[PDB]
Amino acid sequence: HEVPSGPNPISN
Repeated sequence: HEVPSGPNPISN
């Protein structure tokens, strides 16, 4: 996971 702020990268 890079930085799409979706598939629990950091935004989770």
